[PDB]
Amino acid sequence: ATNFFIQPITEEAEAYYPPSVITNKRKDLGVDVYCCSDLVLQPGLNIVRLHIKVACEHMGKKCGFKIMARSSMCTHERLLILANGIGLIDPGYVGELMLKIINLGDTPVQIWAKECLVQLVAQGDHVPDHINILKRNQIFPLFAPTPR
Amino acid sequence: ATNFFIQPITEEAEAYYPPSVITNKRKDLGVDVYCCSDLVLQPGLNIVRLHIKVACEHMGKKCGFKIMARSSMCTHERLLILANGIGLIDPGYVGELMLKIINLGDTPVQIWAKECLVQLVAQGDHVPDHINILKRNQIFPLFAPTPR
Amino acid sequence: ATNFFIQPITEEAEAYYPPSVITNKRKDLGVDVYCCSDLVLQPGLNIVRLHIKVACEHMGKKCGFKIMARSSMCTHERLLILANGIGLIDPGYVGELMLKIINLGDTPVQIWAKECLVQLVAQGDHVPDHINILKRNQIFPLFAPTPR
Repeated sequence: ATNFFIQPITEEAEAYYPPSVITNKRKDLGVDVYCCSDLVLQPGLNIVRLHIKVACEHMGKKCGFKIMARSSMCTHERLLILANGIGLIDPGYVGELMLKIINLGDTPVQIWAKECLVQLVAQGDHVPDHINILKRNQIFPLFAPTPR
Repeated sequence: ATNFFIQPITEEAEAYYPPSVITNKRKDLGVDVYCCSDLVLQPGLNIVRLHIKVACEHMGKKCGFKIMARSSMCTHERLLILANGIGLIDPGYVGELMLKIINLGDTPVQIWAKECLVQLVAQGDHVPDHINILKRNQIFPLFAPTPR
Repeated sequence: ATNFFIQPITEEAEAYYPPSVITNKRKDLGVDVYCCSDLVLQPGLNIVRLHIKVACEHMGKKCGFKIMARSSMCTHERLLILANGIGLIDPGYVGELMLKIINLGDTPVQIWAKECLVQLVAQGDHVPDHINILKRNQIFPLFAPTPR
């Protein structure tokens, strides 16, 4: 099976990520993740913190996953693109998820909290089976760094 | 096996999509789709209609597919990019395919009909086996909406 | 298994690609490739030659692979993006690898040799097992063109 594990880092993110074990019944390939804070995107590159730690497992083994823009991220009011096309995250990374978002416009752009700009897709485009939202400071073995 | 199903919506698109069952002998991963109309791309975001309905099947089950730019889309004469890197389409969608194309230049850009700017790639990068072009108003069960 | 094969074309690229058979022990999905020459990226589209020939094999059969930007390519000092989101290369191509890189800034950008801007990922996001660096003018059967 293919399972995702998301743990909020800040207490602000915990309001959007309450603990549960969602079964992905409707076969949605992507896992939407929230902007847990209001943010102003200046023209050019922006580093957007997602306030979450993510691990994805395939066949009982930790695997990589992809960060992809949602159709909602780019509109006529805000020309936003992911800087690196799609973000690849290796299974060894156990830190906070960060986005590189380019504001192609010439004026600052405001994004509001609860807005989902990106989605997480597992390596090989495997549809997830469960999406576990772990509580804030649960010590999870998949989030322990393992220098190779 | 992996099979694609394309049905033109307009009669203008039918000239470019005549009915047949192509066997993908040459293992081409992508399925080119035409701009069935001349269009002017203003600077910034553009919504480009593709005048087709698409379904993709893997192992007898409906799956998702990806919209990806072709190497031909961006040239020195026209700075065009897909707005969301690559477009993900869930298997439940049975509507017309739409592109979000960003014109990064400062002057309008003209695209002519028959030009193929994007290609369709199945979930998991599975090379297709057949590419079925269904006639305009054939009622196909894979194009019937099924609210989940 | 999944194996990559890289052969430098120029003698300048050979300094960065010395011959060996690396076993991908640390399960890195991507294969970093170097800019083997200093280059100036003008605003707009740039054609960047990588001075390498690449073949990727999956289950003893030649397959396609994807060119993806690294997190290092886009920074606050240089707004660079791959023009076509991610580059798809069909298994039939046996020529030199070329990048379409868009400089979104208004002033030229300098990239230095040994800098890795992109990475190669196999079709289906299969983690490689070996990364073979073939010497400059070894005649390899996977690099012989086979018109289909």
